[PDB]
Amino acid sequence: GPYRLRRLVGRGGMGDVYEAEDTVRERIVALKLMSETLSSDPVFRTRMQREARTAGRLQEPHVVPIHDFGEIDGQLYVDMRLINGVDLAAMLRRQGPLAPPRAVAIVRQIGSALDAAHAAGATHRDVKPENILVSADDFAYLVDFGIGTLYYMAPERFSEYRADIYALTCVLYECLTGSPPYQGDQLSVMGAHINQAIPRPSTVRPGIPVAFDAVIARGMAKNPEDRYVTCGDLSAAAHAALA
Ligand SMILES: [Br-]
Ligand code: NA
Repeated sequence: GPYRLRRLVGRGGMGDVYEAEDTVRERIVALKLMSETLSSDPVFRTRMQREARTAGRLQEPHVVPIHDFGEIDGQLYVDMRLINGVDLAAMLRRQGPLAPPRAVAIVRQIGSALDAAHAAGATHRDVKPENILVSADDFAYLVDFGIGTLYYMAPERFSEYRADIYALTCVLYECLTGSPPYQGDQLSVMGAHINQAIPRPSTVRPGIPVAFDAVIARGMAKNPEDRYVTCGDLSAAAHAALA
């Protein structure tokens, strides 16, 4: 509409994100388009405008600001602040494991975003490193797109809770060691989460403090009620695990 599409980057759940120039507002923004009018159906319509409304209610600074949303030309849009940086997924591939304080710094900011989300009643079922965008000075945003996998999934999700705390702890693990806690294929991984002994990160890389195994053990403890209640408490413990 008032916008003019540009480079296809980002691949959200229901929509596909483009970079876009807001010609009225005279700035470059990220714009998600729920493409091809899949939500002619009111069930998609109301849902993706319900959580769009909760998204722009958020005030936490590690969540992308929402500029605007509504309809133009039948198409439902969400206009948001454009951010630069790389995936945690991209970092890890290209940089190996992170120095623990860096890992912690990143986990702290995303857990913060997650807590805020939960608090406004838009709980994320999980986190992928591919949903973590690291900017200038290790500033990280939680984004809802790419450019879900079993590597980061709590067991309670497979049958009949806040599962994001579990996910974040897998993500923390990966930042430390270099790889997700459970390897193998979808079957063996799914099983590993239900059953395999939680890994002890210090037993992999040299420079990882002991206190962390406890954090990971708690953070991806088997019974949901044994884990941290917030990502904040995760963060706190993680932080405290630097000697
Ligand atoms: Br990088
Ligand atoms: Na949470």
